[PDB]
Amino acid sequence: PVEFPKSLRASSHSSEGGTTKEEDIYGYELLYRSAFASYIAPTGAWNLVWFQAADGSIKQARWYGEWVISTVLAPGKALQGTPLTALLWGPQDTVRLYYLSPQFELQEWCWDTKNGADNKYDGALNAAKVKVAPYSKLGAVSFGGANLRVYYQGTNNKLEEYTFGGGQGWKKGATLPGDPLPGTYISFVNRNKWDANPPSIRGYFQTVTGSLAEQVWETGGWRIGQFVIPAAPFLTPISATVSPEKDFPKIHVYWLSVESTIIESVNWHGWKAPKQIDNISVVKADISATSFTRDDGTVDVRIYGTAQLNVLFERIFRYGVWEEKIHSISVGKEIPIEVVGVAAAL
Amino acid sequence: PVEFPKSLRASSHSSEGGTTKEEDIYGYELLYRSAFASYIAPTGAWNLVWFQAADGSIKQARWYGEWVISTVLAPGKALQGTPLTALLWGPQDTVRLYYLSPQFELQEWCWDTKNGADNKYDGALNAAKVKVAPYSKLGAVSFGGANLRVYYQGTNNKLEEYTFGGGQGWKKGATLPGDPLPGTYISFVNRNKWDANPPSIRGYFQTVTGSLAEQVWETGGWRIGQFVIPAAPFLTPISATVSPEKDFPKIHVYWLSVESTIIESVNWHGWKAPKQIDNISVVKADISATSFTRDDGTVDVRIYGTAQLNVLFERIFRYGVWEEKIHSISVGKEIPIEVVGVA
Ligand SMILES: O[C@H]1[C@H](O)[C@@H](O)OC[C@H]1O
Ligand SMILES: O[C@H]1[C@H](O)[C@H](O)OC[C@H]1O
Ligand SMILES: O[C@H]1[C@H](O)[C@H](O)OC[C@H]1O
Repeated sequence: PVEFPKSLRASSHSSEGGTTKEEDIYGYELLYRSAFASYIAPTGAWNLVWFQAADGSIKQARWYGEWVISTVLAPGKALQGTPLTALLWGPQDTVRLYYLSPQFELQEWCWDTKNGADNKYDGALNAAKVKVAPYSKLGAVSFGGANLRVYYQGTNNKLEEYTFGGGQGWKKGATLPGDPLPGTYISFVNRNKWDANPPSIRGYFQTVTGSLAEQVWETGGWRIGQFVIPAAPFLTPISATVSPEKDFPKIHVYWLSVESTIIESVNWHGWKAPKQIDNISVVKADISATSFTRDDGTVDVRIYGTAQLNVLFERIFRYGVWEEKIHSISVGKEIPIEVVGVAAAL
Repeated sequence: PVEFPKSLRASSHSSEGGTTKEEDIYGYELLYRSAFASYIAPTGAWNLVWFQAADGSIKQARWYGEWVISTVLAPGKALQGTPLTALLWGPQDTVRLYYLSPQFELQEWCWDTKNGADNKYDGALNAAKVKVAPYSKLGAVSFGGANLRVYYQGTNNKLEEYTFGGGQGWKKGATLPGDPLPGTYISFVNRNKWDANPPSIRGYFQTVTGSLAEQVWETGGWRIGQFVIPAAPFLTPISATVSPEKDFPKIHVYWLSVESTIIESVNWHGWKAPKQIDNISVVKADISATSFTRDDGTVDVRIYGTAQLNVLFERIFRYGVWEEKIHSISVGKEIPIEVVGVA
């Protein structure tokens, strides 16, 4: 079997007090510790998840009653281990996926479906040849329709913005405040509606001290926000999502504990205390959260990431509860492996 | 600060019972979880270590009285996250480094220093365009001088051999027995001397059950060996090294425990029980062991890998003990970060 820390739970079917003996799945055509991007439709009708396959291609899992896997970028387009982040607007017919080339330049994949179209193409951002720090992660927001903002880490480790819109093409934007950890995970959200202008932008990242910190844009410019987590694991995955709950933006910020369990902080008429959403240890690797508002004003959340041993998980927050069933989305060939909980080195 | 599990030690200056509060180093120009290859001179006179920088270039740390960093492969030559494995013979004037291209093909870097030359070049293995499983690791041995064997994981997840020597050029070699875990770390050694022929080859890998297993080549072909670890962490790093002690090959096999501490098993007139060499948790990432036989007859070992938070460590086994203060080799810019143990 494979050994796993006895005090940790590897899966939903682990013993209550940790892992004893169980079977878990190795999906070996998913890149180990793949990046993830995701977007659930604002109606909740369908879901998009993007990830990197073992061969380096970028693939898409689409849910509409069932999951369907497709390939959107061939091997060689993306850095092996590329970060990923996605945009969706129109309200829900125009999709963008940002990634890095093998030369560490910003790249953009476009999917346009307005008026019944089905057009996938390389975006204009590719031509700007924007070199980023090789360990940079990526975030992005959209507002006022097709005003786009891409967030990345520059070679001097500051967070940086690239902008699109108003007939200007892609242009360098702001340098953001703060002292980001080199290689920090980053996640940016827009609290205002997709067609509204100005936006209300929040970004979450890890600082050089290990704390989690918040970027804020409102009219008047960028500043460091009030969200402060004084200590977090080194290079902890971070993902945030926002959707209005009872007409007020509800931010969910997720990161990993030292046990690699998922911690959630909610902003909704103030920040609430961080809370572990379940006690199952995921693989310490990129996660991706997305959310939408139901007709009744309540907010659903989905989180995607890597579960033991290497499977694409889906966690579901629906009608006010985290569902106990944690789904897995098969993306290729798999082998089952016995896992045993072990308390010491030998 | 950054949080670290309280029951684990992040460094040799951690508290005895785990991490409480300490300062550790982030070398951010080292690729996080870089692969490592290494070779110490058979005389012990100097050391070579290869690793991947954050920008994807392959760099070399050479110890000759002091550590000196250089670049051997420009950015763009190697897969981001490439495995690495090295050969040294002549006894010590001919170096080969194997890696993967961004298209998952076997590649070879060559460094020839015979007669005071300084020739660095791409090797002929590149022309074979050997496509491997994208998560393949790499091993290699040399014997009889320039007879070379490169080991990798084929697209069907079997371990495979490519061969060089006898004026034949690079040719496909054996398909090895066993059922390897997709993406397993692998490490191959030659128990016989670099100029001897035939070789006595051993390889170490992880199976689809999670066990660790051993490949054996003697005259007659490949067989699965007696080295069996029934359970190990998923995709545990593995590295082995061999050098003679009292005129008998002493194999050291290293892998990581469930606490990411380094476990050692020695073969020297039989296998000895696995032993934790120290109780400091490294980053669960590639390690590289190398060894030489000192002129006094004892066997020195060096292990390289990633220590908290992201530094290139050197662990030293010398005169029969592991030195307790574990130092790092700087490869670029660094930042110190406070680490706190959390339960
Ligand atoms: O595990 C053993 C092996 O079975 C034998 O053949 O040679 C010495 C060790 O490598
Ligand atoms: O980069 C552009 C892209 O070419 C697309 O046409 O729409 C707006 C931006 O995403
Ligand atoms: O691949 C060859 C290389 O081109 C050089 O001729 O030395 C022997 C082998 O490493």
